[PDB]
Amino acid sequence: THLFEGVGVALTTPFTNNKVNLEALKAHVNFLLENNAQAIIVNGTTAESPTLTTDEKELILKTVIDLVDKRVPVIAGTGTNDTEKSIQASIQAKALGADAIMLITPYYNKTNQRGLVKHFEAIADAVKLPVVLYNVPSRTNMTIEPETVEILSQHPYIVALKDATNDFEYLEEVKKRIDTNSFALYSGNDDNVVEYYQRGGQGVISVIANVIPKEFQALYDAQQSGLDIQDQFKPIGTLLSALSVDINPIPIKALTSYLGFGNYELRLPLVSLEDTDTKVLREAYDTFKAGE
Amino acid sequence: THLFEGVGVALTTPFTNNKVNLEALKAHVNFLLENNAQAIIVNGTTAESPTLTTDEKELILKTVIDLVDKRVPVIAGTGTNDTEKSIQASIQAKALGADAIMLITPYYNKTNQRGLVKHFEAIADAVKLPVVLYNVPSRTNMTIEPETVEILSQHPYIVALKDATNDFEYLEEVKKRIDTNSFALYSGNDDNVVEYYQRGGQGVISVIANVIPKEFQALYDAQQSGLDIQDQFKPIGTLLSALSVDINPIPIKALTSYLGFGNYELRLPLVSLEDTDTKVLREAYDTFKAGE
Ligand SMILES: [Cl-]
Ligand SMILES: [Cl-]
Repeated sequence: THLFEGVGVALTTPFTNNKVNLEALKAHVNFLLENNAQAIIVNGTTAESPTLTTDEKELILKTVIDLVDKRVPVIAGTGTNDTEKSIQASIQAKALGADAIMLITPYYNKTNQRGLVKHFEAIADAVKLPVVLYNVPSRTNMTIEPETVEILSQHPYIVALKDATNDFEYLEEVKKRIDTNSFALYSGNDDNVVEYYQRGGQGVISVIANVIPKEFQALYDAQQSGLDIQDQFKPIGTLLSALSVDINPIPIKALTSYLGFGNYELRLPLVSLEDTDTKVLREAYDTFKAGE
Repeated sequence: THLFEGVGVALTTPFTNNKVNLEALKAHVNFLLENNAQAIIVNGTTAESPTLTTDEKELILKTVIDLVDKRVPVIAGTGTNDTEKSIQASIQAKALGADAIMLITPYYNKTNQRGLVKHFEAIADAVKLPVVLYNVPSRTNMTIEPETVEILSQHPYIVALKDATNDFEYLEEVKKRIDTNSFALYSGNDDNVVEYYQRGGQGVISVIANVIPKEFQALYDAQQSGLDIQDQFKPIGTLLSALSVDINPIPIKALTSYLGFGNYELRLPLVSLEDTDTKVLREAYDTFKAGE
């Protein structure tokens, strides 16, 4: 059984005075649950994981696990570019009660495909918990080659790929090598979901679902029920275009804060949008909501 | 007024049974000093900094600082994609006696140009020690735009750039905006030094200088004296082509181990070359040394 199908949320971290705001975190998670999120991915890219302390990550994860209490899978981003540290974090996430972990490829150091196999298999072996691989070449400058995905999919605990390649030839090459019944493919790019779903993907791990979880999940459910969703996607597409103004999560946090979840604060080296851009983006959100 | 000119070494970390081998580290540093290295860059990309523990980094740095004892600048790689942690590491590097620190741009999270300014200035402000910026888009998928280099060069403690863009139009744009007397431009790609020196660069921070420091420094000194160094570079170019077989430092550690510094071991997620490739690269090194 897949961990989930449809829209998983790449959960943001709410800050107030550069401190994780647990009240806002809980309120945000409650909002996502109420609006049909299918999974919560915690301490990932959108959570600003590179700038969180270990104590913050563990606190956030435990808070989300306890609040969700089995309503949807809670998937802990634990992977870094250091295999040993990834092992430690993964084991601790399991101990806290995570349903799965997510492991990005290395970055900055990178590695070759043999190294990817050793890295991911070592962490999967240690944790003995479902593992979602995460491939995002735009951030890592490396990839999980389709042959490598095939090898990894045979590992008993490696069960899915968050595929942010935005490359549909890659998708087809992966599909011909894996079994979709036991190895899920989740888009890691909100922009491509219409085609990703049409081409047999299992869902998405989404940035924009932080603020429009209901509408974004409705897209998946609509196509699952046999609707065409090209027209339904259009206004979401317009909002995603507005969201492209800067590097995620700089823009999305303009919207989570707008909805009352934390202040509009990013931790260095990230920075907030300047006021004019913040206003335009919030107006785009308002326009989207008005148009429904 | 520059920390150094010519060849700085992007120092490797010698491992024996996955433990930093201090005896090999000291032997390697002594070899570099004996063979005209102009600076030693410690705990950078080539050192496998992403997989080293903080205790290991500090031990390595103190060991190098104490051994070198002011013979050449010891430049501590302390920058990460977390500004706060970069501040702590930089302050500690200063306390240990580093002459300068090196700060890569963020990666994985990345940031925008305003974020770069905040990130680098925050660390520079805290450490009050010469700072070498490090731009390597092939590992970070971001850059330090020429206008940003200009802004940063005005900071009293930001004194140089390790430029691994391999973009000579970029170099010319940077040169137009900075004062060469007070802001040094070091190549971060061994392959381009002939053109880099002739376009007015101050040197290189070098991977291949881990094993041929004397020959690589001789290029810089040769061109300094007014000689054209294109033909002199040719055999080094051939060795560099052999070194391109995999992602640094996977190949260079085949050669440092061959010279007796430490075993041929990389820490995960990196892996060693397979035996056939190890043999070919070592043969290329021997061919180069023969050929002198
Ligand atoms: Cl939030
Ligand atoms: Cl070494």
